[PDB]
Amino acid sequence: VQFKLVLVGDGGTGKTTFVKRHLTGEFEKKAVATLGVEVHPLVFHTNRGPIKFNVWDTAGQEKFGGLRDGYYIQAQCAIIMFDVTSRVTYKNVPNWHRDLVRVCENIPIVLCGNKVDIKDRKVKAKSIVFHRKKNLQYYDISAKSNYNFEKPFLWLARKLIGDPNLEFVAMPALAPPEVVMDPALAAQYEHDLEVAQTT
Ligand SMILES: Nc1nc2c(ncn2[C@@H]2O[C@H](COP(=O)(O)OP(=O)(O)O)[C@@H](O)[C@H]2O)c(=O)[nH]1
Ligand SMILES: [Mg+2]
Repeated sequence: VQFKLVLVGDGGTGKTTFVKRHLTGEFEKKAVATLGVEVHPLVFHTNRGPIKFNVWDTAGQEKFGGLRDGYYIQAQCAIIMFDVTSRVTYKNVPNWHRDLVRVCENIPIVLCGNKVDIKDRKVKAKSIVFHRKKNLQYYDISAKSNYNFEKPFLWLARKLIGDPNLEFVAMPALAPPEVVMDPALAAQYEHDLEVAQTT
């Protein structure tokens, strides 16, 4: 079965673009009009069987402050997103994490810095520290290129199932890349996180 996943972060960070990479989850999405949400059934296939993350994507109301309690309620996991080309989105991560945990106190949470395909990166590995204090997991991602798409969900699945050896045995069908994520740049970004991490 299944887990409610809430996807939060400033307007314009690429939450909608992200959740939409998973093609069947977009085709089978369900409206929850009473809370201004579209729930996308993101199925992933593990060595322990199938897991379904029901990802709750807003209809843009985060542009105007915290979300309603009904949005967060009964969430079993979360992704907090920021835009690595917009420093204020990173600065707002504490506010999202507070908005989130007030309603969902013991859930696994991953932090994702999106748009790493844009050449002029502002929030670099050296400054990404918020996950460390809260012992949350961080990934760089690029929704438009599918780069690291599966990472946040694999880390959440390991935490929810309590199996640090879980693996995905097949990739979901994803929208074809709309930008190129340069493999050398990606490698260097992962390296920089590793090097920031040993500090
Ligand atoms: N370059 C780049 N642009 C992105 C990416 N994800 C989203 N965008 C752009 O960011 C803008 C806001 O994306 P949206 O998904 O609507 O963000 P939301 O408001 O957080 O749901 C749109 O112009 C997107 O096309 C990405 O990975 N790379
Ligand atoms: Mg959106």
